[PDB]
Amino acid sequence: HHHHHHMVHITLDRNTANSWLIISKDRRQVRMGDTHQNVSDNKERFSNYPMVLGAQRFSSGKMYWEVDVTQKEAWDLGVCRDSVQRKGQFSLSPENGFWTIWLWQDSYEAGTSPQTTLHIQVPPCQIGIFVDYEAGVVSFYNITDHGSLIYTFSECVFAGPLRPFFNVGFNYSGGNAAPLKLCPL
Ligand SMILES: CN1CC[C@H](Oc2cccc(F)c2)C1=O
Repeated sequence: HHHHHHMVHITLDRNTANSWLIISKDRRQVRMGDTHQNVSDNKERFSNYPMVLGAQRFSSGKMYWEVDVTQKEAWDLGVCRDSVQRKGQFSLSPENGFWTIWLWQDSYEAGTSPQTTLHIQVPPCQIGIFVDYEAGVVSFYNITDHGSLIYTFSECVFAGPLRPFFNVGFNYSGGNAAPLKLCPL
């Protein structure tokens, strides 16, 4: 792909994070802590899952960024509406304001309702995410496999400002402690 020139510098918003996440000083890395991270509760925090939003809001234009997922067993990545539900249980779907893919139990799936099987021959270590607000497109690229397309959501109905969306995945297994990292431009 030739989307690299729409690169944007994403930083994580501490205030949206689940209370067990640890965000690095530079706001470019996030990982699951082994306990509550000693922060106050607020209405922005995701309560049920280890999720956090980027600080940036997008309402026009073309945007591209990359995330490092090396050695993780589980994660969700993409964009969401600024007004998505934060508390309680919910599915990642466009109807709920999410445009996402994920890894879970050795399979990759797109967050459609119901979910769509992805066909990945080379397990990605870094994922590229492209958003075209006007066109209604969210695309995912396999940076480890020369930028090969993973999945395109088209005819998206964003219906609001978008924020970068992250889930570090649960760590019940002891094999999913590694961070999500925003990769340099
Ligand atoms: C080993 N464990 C136990 C808790 C953590 O999972 C979570 C993460 C966020 C919210 C939540 F309610 C639970 C995990 O991966």
